[PDB]
Amino acid sequence: VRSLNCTLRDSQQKSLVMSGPYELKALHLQGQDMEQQVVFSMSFVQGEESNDKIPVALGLKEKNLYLSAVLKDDKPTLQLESVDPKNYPKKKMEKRFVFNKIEINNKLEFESAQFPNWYISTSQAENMPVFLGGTKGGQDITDFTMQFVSS
Repeated sequence: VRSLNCTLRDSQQKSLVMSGPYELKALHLQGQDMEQQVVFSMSFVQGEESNDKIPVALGLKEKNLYLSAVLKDDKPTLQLESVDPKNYPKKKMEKRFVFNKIEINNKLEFESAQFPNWYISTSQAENMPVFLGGTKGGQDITDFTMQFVSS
């Protein structure tokens, strides 16, 4: 399946890092300290495609860990999910693992295919978790830049 290596940064130049085994945190990084930032493998999976909307999966580079969208207390929730490392990645990923990547003026948004109008969001503050957020509108950050890495 076609994959790209990549880092994400939020519109405020917060970089993404592993908090626990299973959380991402967003934080202002610079210097050699930038080593500490998470590389994704972004996969081009089967789904609903327009010029503006591309379905992707987001895995970590050489881990069998994928971002999925899951119901946790009657709320859409973002987790890191362990997968069978022999079976993944796929062209037909399961719907929880699928994001619609939206280009909206040199910025990206990641909408969950599974919960419409839920987006990968970060906090305004340091050192808080990446979450699934349902409100675009000037409080949590929903847009990102993407950098390619020479993988």
